[PDB]
Amino acid sequence: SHMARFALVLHAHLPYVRAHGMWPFGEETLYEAMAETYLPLIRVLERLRAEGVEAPFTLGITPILAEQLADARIKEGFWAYAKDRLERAQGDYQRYRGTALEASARHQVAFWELTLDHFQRLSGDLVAAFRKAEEGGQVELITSNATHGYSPLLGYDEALWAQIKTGVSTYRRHFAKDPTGFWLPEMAYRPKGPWKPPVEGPPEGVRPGVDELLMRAGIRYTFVDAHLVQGGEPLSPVESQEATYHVHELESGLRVLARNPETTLQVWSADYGYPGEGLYREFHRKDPLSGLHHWRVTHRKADLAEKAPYDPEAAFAKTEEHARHFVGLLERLAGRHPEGVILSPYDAELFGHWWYEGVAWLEAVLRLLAQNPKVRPVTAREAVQGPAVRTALPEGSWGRGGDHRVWLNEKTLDYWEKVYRAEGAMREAARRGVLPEGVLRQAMRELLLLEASDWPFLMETGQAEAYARERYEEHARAFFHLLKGASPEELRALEERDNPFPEADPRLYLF
Repeated sequence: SHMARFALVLHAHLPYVRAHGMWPFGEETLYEAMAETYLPLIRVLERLRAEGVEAPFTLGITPILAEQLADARIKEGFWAYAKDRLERAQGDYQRYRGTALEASARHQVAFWELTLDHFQRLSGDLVAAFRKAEEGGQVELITSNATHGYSPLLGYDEALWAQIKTGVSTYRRHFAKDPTGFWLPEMAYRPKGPWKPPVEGPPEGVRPGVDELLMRAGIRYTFVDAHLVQGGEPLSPVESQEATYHVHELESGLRVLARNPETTLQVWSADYGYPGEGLYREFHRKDPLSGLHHWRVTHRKADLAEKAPYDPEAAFAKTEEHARHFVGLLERLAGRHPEGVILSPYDAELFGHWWYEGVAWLEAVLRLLAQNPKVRPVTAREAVQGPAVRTALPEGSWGRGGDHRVWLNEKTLDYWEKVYRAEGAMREAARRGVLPEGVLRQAMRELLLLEASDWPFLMETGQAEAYARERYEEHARAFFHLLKGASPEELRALEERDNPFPEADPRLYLF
């Protein structure tokens, strides 16, 4: 009766890593997420469906992630990665039987057996499994920009349109339905108005709001950070004002929900977030021989050398207590905001991958909320129904500082220069229509790959900036090479290396 609406949104995303190397950052990053986040989530969805548990939520799979999950090289690579991990786990069980690490090693063997069997039973097709969960009603699926481009800073409306529409087209191709919800990468939003580029030389002029292009693409709602609706300081101690519990409608007709502060902190806080509980598996200590994780957090301030052996049984059991604790918080929020909306949006790979026990926590939370008299779990589609506050949103993001500083700074000016030059050249090339169709399609792929926010995100990170620079520099170089003139076999080598979006439509740049 007059229940609060809880909208859990998981944003699943990885940049394009297929064919670009294996490790530390490369294909293995995708195989890790497939094993530890996506497959376990699919098993939650299968169980809830089997048991008739009604606790829906919203899942984004970015187009570039979905393109990789659906790819033959990735399916084969995952199968090989999981086989090798089973062998590593068997070897660690051989070494650690009769030691304090035996339980961890035994658990790892069981995990990889289950992973291989499940993957095999899915025909290796995770995208199909997610389509099937949506069909059963356990989840709403949402899309995003083709390659998670940073919407407010893309230099042309045509390039932003191509990102949005390529994402919508990818979702339609994979799921045979039109998406109504959309994840703005980094919750990054810009309203209608005069715009001057931060680097030369897209032109300055009045641009439509990001929401107007979303509406034109058939999208009806998205998700923004608290400070975009309540003002004040960005969440990234920011309280949760009234406005954050309301659905907002913009002049364009688009609806938005705002990130709830309390539920974000309760999970993400480096100091009191659930993942820092001492029983949970420690991510950052790796076995010297196998690279597997056999240790527990122990204490948040513990040195790696001070980490105690992992006990899987105690760790998974702990998730039940944390599920009750979280639901207690939702109830307190529901009492403060009768019949309000609580949006709890997270990067998906936090669960199961970074916080190993986090998918079990999600399942426990959902099962509790299915029976809760005060808080109803809903899809985003349902959450945005009913009365909405008429609202205009300021420019911002959910990043540090609540603005664009993470992606636009002294170390990314070179990046943005290349993006802007490529966006201008792509438009012109599409308009001329003199390059072969295949060259135009692959140039479009290279531009989209260049536009991934994942690269500039890392230009102020010491251990990642060289890698990210080589990735963006290579997609830029490939893009310009294709326009200037590449041989057919140079084209084919790029098509094979960089293969998302088989139906890429360069006519989107004529928007």
